[PDB]
Amino acid sequence: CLGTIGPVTPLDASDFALDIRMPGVTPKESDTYFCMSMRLPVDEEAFVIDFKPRASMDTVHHMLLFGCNMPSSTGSYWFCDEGTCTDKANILYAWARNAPPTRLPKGVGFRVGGETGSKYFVLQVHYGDISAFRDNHKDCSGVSVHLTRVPQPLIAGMYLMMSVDTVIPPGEKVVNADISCQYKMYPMHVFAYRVHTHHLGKVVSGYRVRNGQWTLIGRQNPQLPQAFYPVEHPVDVTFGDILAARCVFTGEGRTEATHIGGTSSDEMCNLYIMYYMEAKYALSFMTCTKNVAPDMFRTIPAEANIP
Ligand SMILES: [Cu+2]
Ligand SMILES: [Cu+2]
Ligand code: NA
Ligand code: NA
Ligand code: NA
Ligand code: NA
Ligand code: NI
Repeated sequence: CLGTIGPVTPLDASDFALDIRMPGVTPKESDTYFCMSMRLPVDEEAFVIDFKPRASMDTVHHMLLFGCNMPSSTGSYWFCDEGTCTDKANILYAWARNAPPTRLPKGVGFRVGGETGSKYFVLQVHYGDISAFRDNHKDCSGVSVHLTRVPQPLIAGMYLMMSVDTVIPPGEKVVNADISCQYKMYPMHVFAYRVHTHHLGKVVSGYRVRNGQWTLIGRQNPQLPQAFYPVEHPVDVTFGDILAARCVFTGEGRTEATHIGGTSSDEMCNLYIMYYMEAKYALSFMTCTKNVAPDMFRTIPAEANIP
């Protein structure tokens, strides 16, 4: 816990570290999601060029940091059952125990603040085993974020791919959630990926399709720590390519149909593609919910079907 010196640490003339911590929380039941927000100190446009995790190695499972203009609650801390942000939450950072977080390359920063950038950070901390709190303890875990107002030559962004209409029948052995959009912006370069799914998902796979050629971006089992994993060969996606993604679900162990939604008993098929772009061509966020080329999913690498 910080104390009398507050959450802002000045680094030089135009740099500062902003500590985003929990306000000394104490959970009640096993598996709890706490969320809290931080207005940015600056109104001027700024660049998040670094994150440092400040979490206890014996109690925290995962951490998530978002940028949005309308956080879910105004309270000091809240339960993320009430969601994270009313508007679209732009994910900036993830932390996992078993997955050592990769760093942002130098000259690459998330554009925040200003006219159009995010006005708030929302921190989400998952406390798995509460039995690690023999007493009240009072926990102030969170993220330290490096801000600079020096324009970065490369701007980081997120290309989010998600399913909306996926319906998983009870006991059905395999249900695919296919997603596809054509890319219509300037080149992006993918360097990290994150997959998200609930308890029913078996595998999530992301590709770039160019002239009918499937180029792997990320392939992960979603039941493993859902951190940001680095891409092996850095992939460029350019005007004309089709981004395709498939989550493989199963309906086994369910009495009723499962669809896409917020609750634990609902499902999700998310692939977060963290890219970078030349600052002057850059846009911070892109989204695909469509499946514009379903016929294309015929020539999908078989590897995207087996676990
Ligand atoms: Cu977790
Ligand atoms: Cu979810
Ligand atoms: Na730093
Ligand atoms: Na939630
Ligand atoms: Na919208
Ligand atoms: Na189940
Ligand atoms: Ni390139």
